[PDB]
Amino acid sequence: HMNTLKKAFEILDFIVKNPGDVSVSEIAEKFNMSVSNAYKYMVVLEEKGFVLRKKDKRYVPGYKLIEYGSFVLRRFNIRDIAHDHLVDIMKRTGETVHLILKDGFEGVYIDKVEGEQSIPMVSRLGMKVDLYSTASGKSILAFVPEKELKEYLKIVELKPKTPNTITNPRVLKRELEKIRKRGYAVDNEENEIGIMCVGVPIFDHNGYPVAGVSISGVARKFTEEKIEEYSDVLKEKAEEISRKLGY
Amino acid sequence: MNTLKKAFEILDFIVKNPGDVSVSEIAEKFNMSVSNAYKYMVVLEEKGFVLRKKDKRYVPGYKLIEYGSFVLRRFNIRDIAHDHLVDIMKRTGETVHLILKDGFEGVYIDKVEGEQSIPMVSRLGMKVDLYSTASGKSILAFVPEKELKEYLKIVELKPKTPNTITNPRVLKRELEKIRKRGYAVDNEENEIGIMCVGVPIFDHNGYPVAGVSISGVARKFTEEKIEEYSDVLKEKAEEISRKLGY
Amino acid sequence: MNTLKKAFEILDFIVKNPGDVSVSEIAEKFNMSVSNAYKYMVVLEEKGFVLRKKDKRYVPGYKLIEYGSFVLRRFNIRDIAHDHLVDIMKRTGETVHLILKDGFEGVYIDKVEGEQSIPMVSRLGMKVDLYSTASGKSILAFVPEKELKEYLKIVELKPKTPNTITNPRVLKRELEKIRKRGYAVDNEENEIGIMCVGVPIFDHNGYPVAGVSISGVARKFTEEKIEEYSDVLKEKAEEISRKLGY
Amino acid sequence: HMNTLKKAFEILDFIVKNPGDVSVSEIAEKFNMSVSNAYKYMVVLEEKGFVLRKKDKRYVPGYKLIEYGSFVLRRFNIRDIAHDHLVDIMKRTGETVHLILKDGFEGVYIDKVEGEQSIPMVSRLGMKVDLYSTASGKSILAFVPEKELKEYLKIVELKPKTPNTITNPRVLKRELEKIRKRGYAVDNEENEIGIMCVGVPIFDHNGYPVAGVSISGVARKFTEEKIEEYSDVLKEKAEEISRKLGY
Ligand SMILES: [Zn+2]
Ligand SMILES: [Zn+2]
Ligand SMILES: [Zn+2]
Ligand SMILES: [Zn+2]
Repeated sequence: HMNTLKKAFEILDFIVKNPGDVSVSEIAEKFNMSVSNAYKYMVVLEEKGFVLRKKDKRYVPGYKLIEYGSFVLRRFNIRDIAHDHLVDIMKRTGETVHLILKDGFEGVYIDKVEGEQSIPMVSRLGMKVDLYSTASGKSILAFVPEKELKEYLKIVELKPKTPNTITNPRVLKRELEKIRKRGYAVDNEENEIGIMCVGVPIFDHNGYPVAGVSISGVARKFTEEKIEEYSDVLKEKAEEISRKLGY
Repeated sequence: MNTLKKAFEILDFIVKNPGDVSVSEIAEKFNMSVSNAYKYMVVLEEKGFVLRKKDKRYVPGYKLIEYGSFVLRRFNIRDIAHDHLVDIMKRTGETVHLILKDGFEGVYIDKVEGEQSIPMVSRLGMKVDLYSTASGKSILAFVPEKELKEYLKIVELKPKTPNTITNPRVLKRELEKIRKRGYAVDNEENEIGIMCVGVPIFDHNGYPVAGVSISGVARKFTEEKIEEYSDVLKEKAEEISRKLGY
Repeated sequence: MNTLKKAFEILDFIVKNPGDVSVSEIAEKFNMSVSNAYKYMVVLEEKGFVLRKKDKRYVPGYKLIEYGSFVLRRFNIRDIAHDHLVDIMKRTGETVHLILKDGFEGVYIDKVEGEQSIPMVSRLGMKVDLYSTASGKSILAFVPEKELKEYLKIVELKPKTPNTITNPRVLKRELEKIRKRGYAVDNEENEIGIMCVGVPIFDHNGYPVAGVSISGVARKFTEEKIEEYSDVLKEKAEEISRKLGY
Repeated sequence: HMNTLKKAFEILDFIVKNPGDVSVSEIAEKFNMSVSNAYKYMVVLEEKGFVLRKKDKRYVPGYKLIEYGSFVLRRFNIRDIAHDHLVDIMKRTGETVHLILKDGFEGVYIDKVEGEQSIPMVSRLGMKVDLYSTASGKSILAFVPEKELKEYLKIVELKPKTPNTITNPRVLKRELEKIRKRGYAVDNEENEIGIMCVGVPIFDHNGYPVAGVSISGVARKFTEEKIEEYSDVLKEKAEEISRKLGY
């Protein structure tokens, strides 16, 4: 029965993703329960700061979650070591910049600087990224010790998200080497259609690929020269950041 | 049924713990069987609020960032502060503004003016010079050392009025004064004939995300009105900032 | 106790009457004794909602202007429309914006984006090019003849995108199309990779005070999605405009 | 008893001048009456559009009053005949512009174009103006047939609003003539301290002073040359507008 816990986290997950607000009455009707017991969950969520109650007694998300996110981001020294180089990359390219943290066979958005114009990409901090269909991703898969690598191609599926999503490990391997060659990667609409990217890795103590920095924007912009320009500023900050990581 | 308590309580410990913790350690610390703690832990890991490392110890999960940013992105200080603003207008009768910080500029996110107050040209979604205003200067006074140093290194301090501070060094002094004063005053620095008293609104990290202020005809702003005015501002400003997690 | 009815009813007649009226005429028309009508009239004149001319005939009072402007000045279309906006987002899952007209520019007064929608750089209190957007073009389509002629005579139609209309004559055509179409569509005219469908919000005088729109990745905007999308917009737009007295 | 009418107009006057909103409960407590009878007034006010009821059942002013004001303003042809010249005067001076309608021994603000900066003046449409302590006012009192004039000085008090508010009819008369001379007036902080103005009249069919147009701003700006400049653009539009009034 103790999995009441589940119910709690379902109600909360709902208020966070809910556009606007919600009344005690509405949550009850939502999760088959009396207004009385809804108050059981809502009063604790409110007291803990996960939710804010309006003068009209309707509910809105609180600040707690915001504080929690910062605490977790606060655990990645790289974030503070890079943030400004990212803001600079955005001011010198005008393009959105991403920084993905390497976590196993997945990546996580740990920082993002929006560009001058909105781009048809759905990314946000905390979100996860496929290390194969993305530039900063392959850029990372192009330096993981061969051993670890070999296993990735062995485990991770390659469900093609777009007609350009590489689904063959022999091509992906060669692809990765090309990246080792140039020293960066390119996402020719392999992750999201309409969007292309350029990425470079970030090494740590023992030169392991612990991060990925990339420039993202609409396909139109990424020309041969543009690419050369982006990967240029990218590698420049990469090297500087990597240094801080004791490399 | 208030296990909801231990749940968020265990979640709070993990998020605020720099290192990690094992299920048994959570059990010992929060006084419960290893089987019950595995329950809180099985669900928190389930919803992604927690991550279990190879060595089995737990650390906070990525979902907290996902939720954090998603919430911050749609948080509305205006919907939260408005009534306080209206209130500020009931105890002073002078128009009131709320300014949001947008880098090195401020945005007017709300304004409560009374029938008796001065009609102002300022309107929602209008830029605010951070250096020539009380709310803006209040925001500057608390900005992080490095950022303020930067502000002064890039922003042009135009002479819009005879009183406008135009010397970065003279301004930094003003801020250090405001910083210690607790509030700022616009002595016809933004506009001629108009004065303002402004305080900052802090977020949970203590960052000056915005400022509230009172604007009126210069004359009305006497040493005693200002002290009177400011006090009202902070009072309502603490409430707002507290609701932001401060 | 519903004499409150005849009162505003008599007030309504006077305000909407181009000429004047005497107490006896109000009595005859609204079926009452000359003494009772003098009562409604004594109070309306009292509160200044009515003025008695030298020839004794009555005409509307200056207070109606005083109240009118005081109310207009603080009317908040955003507080009025917001929930509708949230609603627009529940039936389309695509971010939604509300744009206020500020002369020849538009101001973003609100935006409801969903977890599934495209993260947009646009934010409250940000300028909107009226010629390169769906909400903005919707506002143009209904602007008063003389004003639009003027708009085209002073505004620079920059080529921000390959699709942006830059020919005043070509634009006026688009508007006449939108005017008759009932809504507007931003075919990657504002930004590349993004499309929008937008309708106007009218005030009581039929003036396009603002516009609501749906924004999403260009691809998603198919002939059927657009028709689907627009319909939702007007539905919610009529409600808003109706609450503005339209 | 029928003066329930009074109560109605007191409640309404209150919601209009009330910052924020009000609940049925609050109005009742405000005007000593049961929530039940408050609904009597609030339901009609709502049905007539004078008030708007929120989802939270709290009340906010409606659009009706806005519509009513326009209808009354709609009765002064001069308004539409001048409005643009006013917008032009503001764009060519950067100063706030006013247009007061002559109504007996008082004036009424019938149009106003705000300037680039907020000025310490409290003016709004519909408001009334003393025809003696204001520029557009004296500018009008400088052309009213002497007969009518003589009576004004005879009736209207001159309660000095500021150390510069003329309280002597002999000085006011001479003052007025100076105005007839120059062809315009000047408010050296005679109406409001901190504020100075420059005004010119607007004549009708039989050349009667039916209106007043003026430029308003902080005292600092009104220099000998500035004044000359303002009264220049002022008289220019005046003449043009007056023409339309069949003059
Ligand atoms: Zn990428
Ligand atoms: Zn200020
Ligand atoms: Zn658009
Ligand atoms: Zn004046």
